[PDB]
Amino acid sequence: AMADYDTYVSNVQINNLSYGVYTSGGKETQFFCIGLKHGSEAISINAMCKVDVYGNHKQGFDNMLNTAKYYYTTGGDVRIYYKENVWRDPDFKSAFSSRELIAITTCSSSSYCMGPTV
Amino acid sequence: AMADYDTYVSNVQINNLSYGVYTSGGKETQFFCIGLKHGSEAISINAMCKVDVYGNHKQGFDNMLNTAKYYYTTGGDVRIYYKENVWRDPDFKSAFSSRELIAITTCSSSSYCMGPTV
Amino acid sequence: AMADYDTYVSNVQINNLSYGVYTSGGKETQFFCIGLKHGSEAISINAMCKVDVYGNHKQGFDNMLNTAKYYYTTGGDVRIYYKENVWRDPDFKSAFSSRELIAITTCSSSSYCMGPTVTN
Amino acid sequence: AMADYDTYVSNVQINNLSYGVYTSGGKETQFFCIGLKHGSEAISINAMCKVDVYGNHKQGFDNMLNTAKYYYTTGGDVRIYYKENVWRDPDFKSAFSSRELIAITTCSSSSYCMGPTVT
Amino acid sequence: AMADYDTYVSNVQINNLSYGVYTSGGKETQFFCIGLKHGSEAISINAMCKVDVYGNHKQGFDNMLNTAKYYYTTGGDVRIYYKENVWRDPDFKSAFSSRELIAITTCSSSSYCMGPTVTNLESD
Ligand SMILES: O=C(CO)N[C@H]1[C@H]([C@H](O)[C@H](O)CO)O[C@@](O[C@H]2[C@@H](O)[C@@H](CO)O[C@@H](O[C@H]3[C@H](O)[C@@H](O)[C@@H](O)O[C@@H]3CO)[C@@H]2O)(C(=O)O)C[C@@H]1O
Ligand SMILES: O=C(CO)N[C@H]1[C@H]([C@H](O)[C@H](O)CO)O[C@@](O[C@H]2[C@@H](O)[C@@H](CO)O[C@@H](O[C@H]3[C@H](O)[C@@H](O)[C@@H](O)O[C@@H]3CO)[C@@H]2O)(C(=O)O)C[C@@H]1O
Ligand SMILES: O=C(CO)N[C@H]1[C@H]([C@H](O)[C@H](O)CO)O[C@@](O)(C(=O)O)C[C@@H]1O
Ligand SMILES: O=C(CO)N[C@H]1[C@H]([C@H](O)[C@H](O)CO)O[C@@](O)(C(=O)O)C[C@@H]1O
Repeated sequence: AMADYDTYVSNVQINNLSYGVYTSGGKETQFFCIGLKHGSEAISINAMCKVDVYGNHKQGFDNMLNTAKYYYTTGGDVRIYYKENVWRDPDFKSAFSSRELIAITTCSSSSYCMGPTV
Repeated sequence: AMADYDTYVSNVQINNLSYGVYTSGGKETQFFCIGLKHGSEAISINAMCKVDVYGNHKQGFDNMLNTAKYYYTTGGDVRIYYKENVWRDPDFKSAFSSRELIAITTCSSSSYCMGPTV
Repeated sequence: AMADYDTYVSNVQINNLSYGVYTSGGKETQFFCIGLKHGSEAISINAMCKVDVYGNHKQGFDNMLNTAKYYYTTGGDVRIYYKENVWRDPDFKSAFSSRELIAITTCSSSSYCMGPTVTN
Repeated sequence: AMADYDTYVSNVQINNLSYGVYTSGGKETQFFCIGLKHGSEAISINAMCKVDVYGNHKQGFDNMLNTAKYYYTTGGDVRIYYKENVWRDPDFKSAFSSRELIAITTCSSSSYCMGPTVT
Repeated sequence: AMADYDTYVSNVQINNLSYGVYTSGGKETQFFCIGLKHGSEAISINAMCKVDVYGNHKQGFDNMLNTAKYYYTTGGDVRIYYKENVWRDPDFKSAFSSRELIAITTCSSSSYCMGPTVTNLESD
């Protein structure tokens, strides 16, 4: 199976964004975080972030930000692939999330979104 | 004829998108994939991907991604040029596709799309 | 708490935007500034800027600019994190403010915007 | 006159777009090409292209691509400046065009588009 | 005052746009130019341009271009800051403009635009 693709939430919408600059662990960073909803259904797995110079995958900062902004605009249904327990700066984790954003795929129906499933 | 332009599907719409980050073969990659339909019906040649650091043509990652996102937004009729049997990571090809995305051109009628045909 | 995240204004709208190029302190700069409203409420904390080659955080100029431009388009409610007393160029500070823009987050309700809320 | 601004078509609309990656003449390239509307015909005429690593002007690939995509989206009237007899890869010329895209300007009326004119 | 911010036109709309490539002085350049109107009126100062590798401020080509395109799309009211007598190739000036685009700011009402204004009637 694809490494780091085992943990996802499907058929969600990106209903909030954050983008900022921040000194973390003595380094200058950019970060963004997405906030999720699932229609009217309460979702607790509701925030995932990406940092330009930290994380399991530093690549794709701008492209992932632009992709997240796109789905915030459309309100379309997506699947979010993420990794738990990544961010080690405790101030950041408490403010935003511990989760790293890995991938965003679209859902064309209540069952199907692109990408691997477990 | 133009090398790598002999294999295409016409009058399709990009009805799904994936963008992600992924370690493949020891390298840190970005990828995106496009999902297709043929008007009202499915097409089983229905996914094609591009990878920033692997493939026959590594250039144009951002421009191809932006172009794919554009036609996902418009739902316009397009022709997709692609190359067979490119992606060799078995987990990636199982989840997404073996095909490398080469070009996207528009169709201005049910019988005409820009670019070369066989 | 997150350094430089203790000062913010919530549930505002970006109702004006400036982008330009400018020589400041002997250096060629780009800058942008956002202007804020909060409905019809009188606000005084109403402008914040980012400069490509000066500031506490020089990274993220383009991304912050495009983010600011997006919310100017939507008119949606946002929270603005900023830092006081950054820009020293007297002409620039007089035209805009001294404040450096640190982050922009969205507000999905009257009571929620993303990001930390703890203060000093 | 401005060099490479002598040849143009005015008050046209872009009705097709192509973007791809392609090996030409031993080099990896990106290209895009625009097609122009002719009456109610589906088939475009007067296609023009730009290539990232070849041409008289290699700069501005991404900006020109995004400009062309913009006017394809709006369908607005534009003036297109181009150069004839540029692309020499026979396969590319046959599939797309020999013309290199130089500039795109808007037309605010049937009688005015920005940029220089020739008589 | 802010250097290069003393000449501007306020409450205009960007109603035309040009982008192109051009060889000048042995350098390959990009440029763009904006055309302006003041509501239903034509104005005197109605065009200004930016060039990626010439001018008083070479930085910010892409960000200025994107910003100009945005306001051409929205048709919103803006203030344009510009500098006179920058482009001194007469065939470019005849074709497009002699003025260099310095900044674009918004006008949220007919009475307010963001950005510096001159000190007084004589710009002392
Ligand atoms: O074989 C390949 C491998 O690259 N490409 C050909 C491609 C594929 O065989 C199909 O897309 C697979 O479903 O088919 C091409 O020709 C198509 C195309 O012209 C489409 C346009 O809508 O029509 C397909 O014909 C339809 C037909 O019009 C329908 O009436 C009905 O008969 O079903 C067929 C199948 O959909 C043509 O087959 C293509 O360009 O997509 C040629 C490619 O060389
Ligand atoms: O205001 C602008 C807008 O572009 N630019 C000015 C720039 C910024 O205000 C700062 O870089 C933001 O952090 O400040 C310039 O001036 C500086 C510079 O002269 C340095 C020299 O070391 O001093 C900075 O002032 C120091 C001060 O001397 C110390 O006492 C210190 O502890 O406080 C300040 C910084 O807070 C001056 O601000 C610059 O060149 O960087 C001028 C720019 O025009
Ligand atoms: O399939 C993918 C997707 O990124 N990448 C594979 C990659 C591509 O399939 C190949 O490079 C494309 O030509 O092949 C590898 O053998 C390699 O070049 O190291 C392994 C790598 O995992
Ligand atoms: O036609 C194309 C399309 O990229 N490129 C050709 C390229 C262009 O036509 C030429 O560079 C345009 O000025 O000419 C070549 O002779 C070359 O410069 O090596 C061959 C190359 O295949």
